[PDB]
Amino acid sequence: KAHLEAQLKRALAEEIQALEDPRLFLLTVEAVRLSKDGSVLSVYVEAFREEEGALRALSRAERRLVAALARRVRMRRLPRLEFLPWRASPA
Repeated sequence: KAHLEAQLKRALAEEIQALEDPRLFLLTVEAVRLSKDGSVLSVYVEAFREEEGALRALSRAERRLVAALARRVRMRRLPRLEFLPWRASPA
């Protein structure tokens, strides 16, 4: 039932920017994977240009981002979130 990775992909995409960093621009969500126990999520973020602030700032802003997911999805237990470099998949 860890396909609500689909709901997190939908909702986390919109919450993006929140993130306003001119050196990285728009932060895109390429994919989301959620563990079988619905406890952890991995967010494969997509961007045109890497910037330090939008890398590490995503991890600093994780608690706030989870709070926004909570509100958007109305889950009892929001998965812990980690951000992974977009792609680096060919595009």
